Order: sequence, then C-alpha cells, then structure tokens
Amino acid sequence: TAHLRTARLELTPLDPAADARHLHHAYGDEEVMRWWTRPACADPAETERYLTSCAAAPGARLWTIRAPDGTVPGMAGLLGGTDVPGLTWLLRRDSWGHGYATEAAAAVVGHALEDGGLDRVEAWIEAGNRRSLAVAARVGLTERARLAQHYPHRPGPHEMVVLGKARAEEPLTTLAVITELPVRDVAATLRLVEAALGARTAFAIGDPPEFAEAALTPWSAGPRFRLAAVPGPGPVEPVRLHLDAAGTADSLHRRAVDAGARVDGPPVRRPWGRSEFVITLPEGHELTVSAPV
Amino acid sequence: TAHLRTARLELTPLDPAADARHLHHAYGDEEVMRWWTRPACADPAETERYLTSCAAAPGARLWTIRAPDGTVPGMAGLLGGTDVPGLTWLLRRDSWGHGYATEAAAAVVGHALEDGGLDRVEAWIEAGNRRSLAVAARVGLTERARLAQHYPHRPGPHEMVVLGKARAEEPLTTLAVITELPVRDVAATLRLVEAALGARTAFAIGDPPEFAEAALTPWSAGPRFRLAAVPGPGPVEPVRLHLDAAGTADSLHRRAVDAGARVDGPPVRRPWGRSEFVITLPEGHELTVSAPV
Ligand SMILES: CC(C)(COP(=O)(O)OP(=O)(O)OC[C@H]1O[C@@H](n2cnc3c(N)ncnc32)[C@H](O)[C@@H]1OP(=O)(O)O)[C@@H](O)C(=O)NCCC(=O)NCCS
Ligand SMILES: CC(C)(COP(=O)(O)OP(=O)(O)OC[C@H]1O[C@@H](n2cnc3c(N)ncnc32)[C@H](O)[C@@H]1OP(=O)(O)O)[C@@H](O)C(=O)NCCC(=O)NCCS
Repeated sequence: TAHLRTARLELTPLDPAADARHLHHAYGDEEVMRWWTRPACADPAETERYLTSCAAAPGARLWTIRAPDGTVPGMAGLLGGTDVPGLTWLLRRDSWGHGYATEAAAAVVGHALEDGGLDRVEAWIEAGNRRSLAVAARVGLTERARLAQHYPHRPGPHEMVVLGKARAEEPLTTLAVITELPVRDVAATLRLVEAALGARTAFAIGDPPEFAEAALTPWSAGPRFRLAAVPGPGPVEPVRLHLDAAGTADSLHRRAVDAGARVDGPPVRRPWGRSEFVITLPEGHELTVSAPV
Repeated sequence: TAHLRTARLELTPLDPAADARHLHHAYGDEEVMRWWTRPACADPAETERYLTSCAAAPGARLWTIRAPDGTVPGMAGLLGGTDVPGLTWLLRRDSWGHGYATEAAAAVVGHALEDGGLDRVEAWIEAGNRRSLAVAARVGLTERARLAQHYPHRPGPHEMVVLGKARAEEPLTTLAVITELPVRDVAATLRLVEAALGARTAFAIGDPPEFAEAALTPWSAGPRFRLAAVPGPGPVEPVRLHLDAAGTADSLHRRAVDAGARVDGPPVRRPWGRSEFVITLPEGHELTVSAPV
C-alpha cells in the first residue's frame, strides 16, 4: 500500500473508519449507487462496513481521492480478488464535471501498469453508464468484449462492457470466431434461429440458400455463426455451441419454445452462476443458451 | 423525401446540381476528406457526379444543411443499401465548431428512428476520428462493436468503430458464441493454439484436461472456444471455424507456421476483402484465419 499524487489530487490508501465519513457522500447517494453492484449504503456506519470488506479483498488496492481544496470527491482503485486487474471508481454527484475521476482513475491505471507491475487493467462498466464509459475512454480503456451480469438487488440482469488497457497491446489479435454449422436446410435453419434466437441473416448465398450467416445481433459486427448446406443422404454429427446471452433465462427460453424450437429446458440453474437450456437443431447441433439468470 | 427543421438549421433533400457548388467546399477539401471513404473531389463537377451517385443509392436519404446565416456548412444523412441503417455527415473546415454536425446528425437520427420507421441507425467512425466520434457520442450513439476496414486509396487497413442507437430495445441478445471442438488431446491442443493462435488457457477441468477453454484474447471476455476430449475413431465431421483477425495475414501466417501448426499454405486474397490461410487441426477441424490484408 503506497501513495499516489497527481497534477491536482493525492490518492491515499483507503481507511474504512477514517474515510467512511466522506465516502458515504457517494455510497449513500441513490443517484450515484444507481450503478453499483449493490444498493446505496444506509448509514456511514454501513458504508464503513462495506469499505472494510472491499479492502479485505485479496490484492485490492483502493485509494481515497483527496481534491485540491481540502475535500474528498470519492474513491478510486483496483478491485482485489481478481486474477486480472479490475478498476473501480465513483464520486459524489458534485465532484462530477471536474475531471477528477478521469485524473484519479488515470492515476490508478498509470500506476498499475508500471510500478504496480501489472500487464494490463480492466474496467467492467454497464452499457448505460455513459458518464463512466466516458471516464474509461479518456483513461485509454477500450472495449475488449461484453458479458451479461445480474445484481441480486436488481430486478433483472444487465450488459457489462469489458474495457481494458495493456502496458503494450498485442500487434495481432482475433476479433471474433464465426463457426460453421453443416445444416440440411439452410433456408429453414435461418427461419428457425431468426425466431428462436432472434438472429437475423447477415447474408444468404443461393436460392434456396446454400450458405448464410446468422447475426445473433442487430449490429453490423458481433456474435454470429454461418450455415453450410450439406448432402448425404446422411445427416451429420452434432456441433455444440455455447451462447452467453443477455436477459433472463426463461424470457429467452420462452422465446425458443414459441419459435417452435426443440428445447431441452426449462432453464436449469448451474453452480457456475448462470441459468441455461439447450436448443437442439434437427441436424443434432446443440446450442446451449446461458444467461446470468 | 421530406424536410428537416431544427433549432437553427434547415435540412433539405440533397440536390446534386444545386448543392454541388457549396458542398464541394468539403468534398474538395483534403483536410475534410482525410477520414472519408474516397479521396477529395477534384472539381465541383466531380463532387456533383459523386453526389448524384450517393443519392442514387438504395435508401440514401441525404439532406443539405442550411445554417441560420444563409450559409451551407455541410451535408448530413442516411446512407443507402447498408442493410443496417447507416449515418453520414461532414462539414467544410470553416463550418467546424458550431455544433452543426451534432444538431443536424441528431436531426437525421431523431427522424430516422421515428417517422422514418427505422429500428436503429449505425455510424462507422474510424478510431482516430475523435471529432466525429465526439458528434456521434453527442447524438446518443454508443459503441456496439469494432471491425477492421481498408480503403483502396489508403496504404493500409484501419480500425472502424461501429456506434449505434436503437429506437427499439432488444432486451435479449447473444453476447458471445463459444464453439466446442471435440479434440482427441485437449492438453496438447491447448499447447498448439497457445503458440499458433496466441490463445491463453482459462479452463482445465480434469487431469489430464478433458475440457478446457482457449481464450484467443488476453481479456476476460472475448473470442475463445472450448476443447472437449473425444476418443474412438472420431471425430468424423471436422469443425469449421472462421477467425476474423487484426494485423497482416502473412504476419499471422508466420506465427502459425513457426508454431508448427499445419497450414494449407501462404495467405491467399479472397474476393470479399480479406486475405486468409487455414490451419488444420490434427483431428481435422479447420481454422481459417482471415485478416483485412
Ligand atoms: C463515473 C462518475 C464518478 C462520474 O465521473 P466524473 O468525475 O463526473 O466525470 P469526470 O468529471 O471524470 O469527466 C470530466 C468532465 O469535466 C471536464 N474536465 C475538466 N477537467 C478535466 C480534466 N482534467 N480531465 C478530463 N476532463 C476534465 C470534461 O469536459 C469532462 O466532460 P464533461 O465536462 O462534459 O462532464 C459517476 O457517474 C458515478 O459515480 N458512477 C457510479 C460508479 C460506476 O458506475 N462505475 C462504473 C463501474 S466501475
Ligand atoms: C463532420 C464533423 C466531424 C464536424 O466536427 P465539428 O465541426 O467539430 O462538429 P460540430 O460542428 O457539432 O462541432 C461542435 C463544436 O462546436 C461547439 N459549439 C459552438 N457553438 C455551439 C452551439 N450554438 N451549439 C452547440 N455546439 C456549439 C461545441 O461546443 C463543439 O466544441 P468542439 O469543437 O470542441 O467539439 C467534421 O469534423 C468533418 O467533416 N469530419 C470529416 C468527415 C468525418 O469525420 N466523417 C465521419 C464518418 S461518418
């Protein structure tokens, strides 16, 4: 545990009992916590309770931001318990619009990549937290992927954006993997997935189509797989695909069912945290739909 | 084709012959066309030729922006064909800094998602185009993905940022597809990809590995695939995976070769704009590595 000083601020190792007082200014704020992993803190005493817990986290370097005018805008640091550098930050609704979070985060990052001896850092930010993704982008964190999450106090799951910055980026990197499913009737498989997985055909070659691409998203680039028509008169040999989704399991499940897809659900909860059900294509392929809940 | 009216500007359906004169102020400007798809127009006549072509495009709904000062700062509108609604905009250098592009783009978008009857719009902006990424951010467009592109007049490829706004709200969507490769020797397959594709391990259930996950990226969430141990005279049907990569094809080619992987030979340029080579796994699975060049 060390100290960090920037061109304005001075980050100091968080002290639950000492900082719980100023920090509650953010943790007890609903508009600021309307973005955290749990609901806002009730009392500075509970905030204290929380704080001490976070520091406990193995390898959790957290600092209390101390602003240029004897004030404490908030917290910024690295989540411990991670097997790959996590970034955390939040300010009181007022310290907003000063570039504190950006400067404090950039500070923690800068430190982390060098003297901290990390090969890179990550920041998981919800899709709607524009103010946060803003901080992250300024700091040099770019989108590396995405994953669905679910906070217990939350009525439903949500989409997290995984942004990261490396000491030095890899010159080469695979942007995506598009797997091919040898299907008996492409034209039909497309109609199926378009309703069972809400996919859309990225493109269809042939009439009827003998090769196509199903975009599991409504956006140009993103998760998808291709469909290659096959002969026989044999069938094939099942391919297995795991689809990590966003949204409730049963919501998705209900989608699969309705579309008339052959399902091996309802959603069954699994010890690794997600709930799932398996769609089985006429040809035998098995698309496991996994969701946070 | 209708009219757009804003809290300052008035967007009017583009008129190649009428507006080509003013708009050439941008298309003829090299500093303004630096991020464009094509090089600047030599003459207001070429710009007119260019402009009519643009309008000809399928669903190309373009408007000439008219500023509250009897001036024409630039153009803004929706590109045609795209499939996934597209966004365009550019201003003459002298018209920069007045919030014109933001207002006019936010106009075209606001319109496009309602009375236009579109379910969403997308804007592909190069990573470097900070000034445009700024407008996009302001209009409410968020990063949905990224892809590598390559303009002819460009000496090389470049990163494209796909931002977007959905009038809709598809709650369910796939965040990733992780395919399973029935491999005879998991422990070793990991070694291979490890060096040939630069994969990283993450899973390793069983001793020795009977199921694993090869993260083709250093980042928590991202492209990857699973390895499932399979005995008997199988598999009989090899899996086909298409990996869209970043970097030059040969560069990647060398890696796979060096790694000692079995490649079908040097990178061949394909009609769809990528150069690729295939790695063939001992069990028959075919990994096609595709790069923009
Ligand atoms: C993230 C959060 C703290 C806000 O960050 P923020 O401090 O208000 O954003 P910054 O103040 O860091 O951004 C600086 C802004 O001020 C200006 N600014 C002034 N000085 C600046 C400087 N030195 N550097 C950068 N920007 C500066 C910029 O123009 C910038 O954009 P804006 O003016 O339009 O707001 C707040 O949304 C929050 O509490 N979120 C909950 C926590 C969370 O969800 N985290 C994500 C998961 S870890
Ligand atoms: C089209 C584009 C990017 C224009 O950028 P711009 O001129 O900065 O966009 P605006 O006109 O909305 O600029 C807004 C600026 O004016 C300011 N402004 C001044 N008066 C304003 C007013 N009354 N209302 C709103 N904003 C105002 C804003 O605060 C903002 O400050 P900033 O320059 O630091 O961002 C332009 O730079 C361009 O032609 N680029 C080349 C083509 C291209 O980038 N294409 C992208 C692929 S689609």
